[PDB]
Amino acid sequence: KVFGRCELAAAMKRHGLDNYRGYSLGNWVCAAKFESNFNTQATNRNTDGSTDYGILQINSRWWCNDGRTPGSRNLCNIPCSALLSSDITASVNCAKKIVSDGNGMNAWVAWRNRCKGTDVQAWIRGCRL
Repeated sequence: KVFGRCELAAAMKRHGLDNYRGYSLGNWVCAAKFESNFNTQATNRNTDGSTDYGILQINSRWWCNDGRTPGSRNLCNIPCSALLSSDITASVNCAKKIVSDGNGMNAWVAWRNRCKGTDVQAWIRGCRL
């Protein structure tokens, strides 16, 4: 499924992600924007032998598992495919759990430099809610 700026802002609010542990929607949208562009289908691949599924992209080796990743640990205790549900609730639930290890979002390549050091308004400007 796909999530628009205000749709995602409303969903992120219903989930309690805005300012969650300080992570404002600007961080979430900026990250999701270049990562999957607010999409519950955009998947990515890693050479180590893993794959990432979920709107915010979640690797099936350290964050989740899909049952096909050639050797995966799974720290979210959740099935990767579920991160592609029509509701961000799946990924937000695992994200709200993963963002509590110690590294938080200091891993996602997009947020790491495109957001963790840029701006957090261009991803919310407009959805003033």
